[PDB]
Amino acid sequence: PPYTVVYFPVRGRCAALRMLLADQGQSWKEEVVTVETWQEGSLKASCLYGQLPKFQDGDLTLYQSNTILRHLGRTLGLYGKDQQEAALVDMVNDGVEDLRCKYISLIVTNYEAGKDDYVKALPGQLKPFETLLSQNQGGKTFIVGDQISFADYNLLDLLLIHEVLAPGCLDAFPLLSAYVGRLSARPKLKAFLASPEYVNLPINGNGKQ
Amino acid sequence: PPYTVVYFPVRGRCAALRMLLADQGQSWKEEVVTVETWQEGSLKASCLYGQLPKFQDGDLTLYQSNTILRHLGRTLGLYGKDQQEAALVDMVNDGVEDLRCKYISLIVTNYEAGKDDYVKALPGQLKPFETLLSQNQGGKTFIVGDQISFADYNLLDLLLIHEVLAPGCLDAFPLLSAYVGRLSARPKLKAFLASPEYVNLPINGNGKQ
Ligand SMILES: N[C@H](CCC(=O)N[C@@H](CS)C(=O)NCC(=O)O)C(=O)O
Ligand SMILES: N[C@H](CCC(=O)N[C@@H](CS)C(=O)NCC(=O)O)C(=O)O
Ligand SMILES: C=C(CC)C(=O)c1ccc(OCC(=O)O)c(Cl)c1Cl
Ligand SMILES: C=C(CC)C(=O)c1ccc(OCC(=O)O)c(Cl)c1Cl
Ligand SMILES: [Ca+2]
Ligand SMILES: [Ca+2]
Ligand SMILES: [Ca+2]
Ligand SMILES: [Ca+2]
Ligand SMILES: [Ca+2]
Ligand SMILES: [Ca+2]
Repeated sequence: PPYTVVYFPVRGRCAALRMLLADQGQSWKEEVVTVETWQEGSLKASCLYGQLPKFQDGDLTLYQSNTILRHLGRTLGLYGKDQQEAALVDMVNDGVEDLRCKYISLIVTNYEAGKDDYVKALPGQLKPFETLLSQNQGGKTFIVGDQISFADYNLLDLLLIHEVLAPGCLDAFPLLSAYVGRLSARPKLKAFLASPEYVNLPINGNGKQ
Repeated sequence: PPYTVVYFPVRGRCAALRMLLADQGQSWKEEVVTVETWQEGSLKASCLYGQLPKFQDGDLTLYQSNTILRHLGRTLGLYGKDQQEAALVDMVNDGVEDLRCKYISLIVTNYEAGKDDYVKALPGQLKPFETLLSQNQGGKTFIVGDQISFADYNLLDLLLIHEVLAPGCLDAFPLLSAYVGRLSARPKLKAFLASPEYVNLPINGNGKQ
């Protein structure tokens, strides 16, 4: 620290890392980039891959939302107990990323025509995470092992936004459903999720969810 | 170990982890899945996310190409010298993955109509990695720090397939151009890249490159 998040005024790809920081009792600054500022081009030209989020951790500048999550995971001890658990954490996170990419593609490029197909496909996309829970202490703790990892925050966000996209998509998955409630009830995360800094942001940039 | 790679008969998303293993003096088994076996459904239904590669490391079963890379990076010590370098390695790898996804989309969904636009955009997509090299010991070592990392193998693969797609795309990037020659000349990697194991597989599954 100090931590600074540089992003558009949306939840988007910063939603998980923010929940992680909040739940872990961390402070951070939000630096907001508007569409009009971004379009000027100067900040963009300055970004490693021409994209946001950009994250500052003291004198470390990072790009890439999953790099930020892994960095915070490593430095705050949210990466499993073992090298083997570490591997499982990554496997979960990469799964979350794949589905997030499909979600973003729908939202940004094909919402109206694509939604029906996406929703029909959704149970089979959610099922792997229910299966992972079923294989770890009866679904009663976390996605990997017996402590929270960065993948938990990422998966929680993915599940939250899919309940907005498709209300009741978790009803067929008792472990995922209970998991969402149990993690959302963690006191620091509960407060953050109720706070204007979360509540008063849209999920995406184009008005769709 | 022992290591097993379960994949289609292509370089694809196993190309980097295979270079990594060969370069590190590791042996592994290739278990080949044909289009016909895959279409039968049994193996696919058994895969965590319904996809390949699948990787065995002794009694550990992994899915997700970047999970496998990070696992090998972690267990073989190809993950930077400290936590800050680990973050930089992830940042590189996540950048490589974004471009790989764009490349795969071109190849699979839009080769004929998309190639011109893709190739025009290519220098802007390659420049960040030239910049990273320029910022690390004048480009003379590795993408991050002074030791090879899993992201080096993934980046080298990305550069190799783009030279096939767009011959001469690296001519404007002297550090990237030299980096490709230098890593490819590493003795164990050199031998692997010249071997039937590599040479006799197509890059992708649809006859395009
Ligand atoms: N690989 C992604 C990239 C982030 C990304 O897609 N950024 C978008 C908003 S979430 C963006 O900056 N688009 C603006 C532009 O490309 O000009 C990550 O995980 O951070
Ligand atoms: N997230 C990817 C996914 C792998 C993937 O897209 N697999 C393709 C071949 S490279 C596949 O198994 N397609 C068959 C199918 O979906 O049925 C990874 O990094 O491993
Ligand atoms: C957040 C996104 C997906 C999670 C995204 O793709 C995105 C892209 C461009 C954006 O504006 C900048 C512009 O000039 O359009 C905004 Cl606000 C967003 Cl949210
Ligand atoms: C990444 C890929 C290549 C650029 C890819 O998606 C892919 C998908 C299906 C495939 O066949 C199996 C089948 O019958 O679907 C194969 Cl061989 C590949 Cl390589
Ligand atoms: Ca704050
Ligand atoms: Ca912990
Ligand atoms: Ca319910
Ligand atoms: Ca029901
Ligand atoms: Ca090393
Ligand atoms: Ca040249």
